[PDB]
Amino acid sequence: LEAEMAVERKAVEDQRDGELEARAQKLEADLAELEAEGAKADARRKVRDGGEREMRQIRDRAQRELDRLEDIWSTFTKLAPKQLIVDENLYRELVDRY
Repeated sequence: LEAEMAVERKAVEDQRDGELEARAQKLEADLAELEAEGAKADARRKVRDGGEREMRQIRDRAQRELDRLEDIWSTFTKLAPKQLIVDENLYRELVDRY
């Protein structure tokens, strides 16, 4: 069980890393395209802030997925009778996956 869901964790963290790398590459390409234009300092700061906030939001969503899966891991390992799952989404994920 540890082996199978360790490879499962490898797969989820790998798709998370792939999403992060793809988004980072897209943002880097956009930033380089902007730098090619050599816009004003005000425009440079505006676009840099926009891209930084977009990357922060992407990382926040990735961390949301990661902590969702970490809660899944804790609930499955720390699984015993007489336990409650208030959020039906969590239980649906558990049953559909495991």
